[PDB]
Amino acid sequence: KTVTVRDLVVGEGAPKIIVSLMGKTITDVKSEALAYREADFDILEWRVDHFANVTTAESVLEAAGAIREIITDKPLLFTFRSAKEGGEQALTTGQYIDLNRAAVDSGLVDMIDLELFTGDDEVKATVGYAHQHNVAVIMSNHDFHKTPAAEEIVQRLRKMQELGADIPKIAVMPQTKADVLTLLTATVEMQERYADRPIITMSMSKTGVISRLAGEVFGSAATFGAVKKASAPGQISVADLRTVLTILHQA
Amino acid sequence: KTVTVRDLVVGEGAPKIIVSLMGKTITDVKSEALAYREADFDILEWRVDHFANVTTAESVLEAAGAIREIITDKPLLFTFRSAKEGGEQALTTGQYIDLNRAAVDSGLVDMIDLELFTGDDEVKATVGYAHQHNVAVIMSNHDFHKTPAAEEIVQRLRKMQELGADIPKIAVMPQTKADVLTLLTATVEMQERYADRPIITMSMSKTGVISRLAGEVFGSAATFGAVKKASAPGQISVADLRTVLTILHQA
Ligand SMILES: O=C(O)C1=C[C@@H](O)[C@@H](O)[C@H](O)C1
Ligand SMILES: O=C(O)C1=C[C@@H](O)[C@@H](O)[C@H](O)C1
Ligand SMILES: [Zn+2]
Ligand SMILES: [Zn+2]
Ligand SMILES: [Zn+2]
Repeated sequence: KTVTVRDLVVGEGAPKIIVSLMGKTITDVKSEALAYREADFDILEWRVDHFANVTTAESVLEAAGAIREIITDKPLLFTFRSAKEGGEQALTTGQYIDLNRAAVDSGLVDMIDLELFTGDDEVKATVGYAHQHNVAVIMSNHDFHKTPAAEEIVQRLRKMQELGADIPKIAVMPQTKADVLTLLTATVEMQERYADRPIITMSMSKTGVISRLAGEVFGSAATFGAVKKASAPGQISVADLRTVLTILHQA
Repeated sequence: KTVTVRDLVVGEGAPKIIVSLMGKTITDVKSEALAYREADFDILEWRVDHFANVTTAESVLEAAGAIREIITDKPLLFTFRSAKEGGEQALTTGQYIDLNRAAVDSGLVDMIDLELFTGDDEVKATVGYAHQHNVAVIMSNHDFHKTPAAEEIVQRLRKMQELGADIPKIAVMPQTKADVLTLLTATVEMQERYADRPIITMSMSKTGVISRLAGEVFGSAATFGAVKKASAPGQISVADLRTVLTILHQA
């Protein structure tokens, strides 16, 4: 029901805060890490798609090591967000899978992100590989154009569980206020019908910001905040995020 | 359309904060007003149903005057909540109308609360009477045990507009998380399709707390908070409420 990554217990208490580190070079990654020591979050997501030398394994490994040397007490989530799903760069399926396998091999990351629509066989294999190294998997899906029907959102989260995700995650784009409620409904329905582990959901953009602030009642276990710049539309500053989460938790 | 009550413009910007004052005697009322004086809220609601011998109009008017002497810069809302709607006591329809008209006549109150289910003839005439004296009307309905279907919530809010309410208000109790989303759905449908004035909606208890915070995005113009140290589930202190409402407004 819960997922423990280094003493952090996800799926219990107030929603956990994830922030994304985005750096093009190892120098930028180190500088950003140093700046992120001055923020209050629970999980550090390294957005590897922002890293220019992603196709050079040694460079990626060096950067992950550098982050770990600076940010020593926060779980590290390795995420290459594909351009197909709103990220900064496209890779072939093989390159993407091999990149995540290399992250797992490094022993420097606590979690990897795998995109649900990468391919079932590849996802299953990579989940197994991660698990044999005690690395957790956040499985992800995005719709940057619309909000699918609640039932479709629920079935995608359910499939993520079937594929072995430790934490299913979905982000959708509202076109109307009603779409924000559709995302919250899907979160509630997934919780009561299928979830046997934590899930993360969000409705993007300013229109959907309430979904990033109210996950405790509806069933989203974590939420993203912005340190200096948002890594997806709709994130608010991390200190304000903790403030709201705490107020709601004690309400 | 907005509703202006002494400089306060309801229906524009972040939702407004209403606090409720309860006292049995003029001494209780003075003590509470002194305690509330420095708190950060927008409208002071006096819950007259908690006051003793309300059928003695003169004692009620003396208490209203006492409040106005202490709280000089906040709009004052006069609310007799009937027992049938979760209040402390009952009055005949005639006594209730006379009490509210006496409040209008005093010049001490900026708004009165009229319950939708009081009866159409009496309500509409008293709305006219209040308007004749430049007193705004919040028309209210409450269900402390359950949440009506979204369609019924919308119907009630539409009827309040039809009867001439300046601000339709509904508060309902969720039994499930889905009930909270039902209340938000009704708020969105009402505000986007039928509303031509500010509306106030709320889902009670801790489960419904989102409804006190998301007024700007779903269409509720005000929320209720606590001044008092000790509060109830779902009720947020006014300082914390202002903090969250501002964070959402500035997101
Ligand atoms: O909606 C969000 O806040 C995000 C979703 C994921 O794609 C993350 O990888 C991204 O960095 C932030
Ligand atoms: O739940 C609350 O905090 C309240 C809501 C409104 O009905 C107010 O009229 C009532 O006095 C208190
Ligand atoms: Zn190995
Ligand atoms: Zn007159
Ligand atoms: Zn009942």
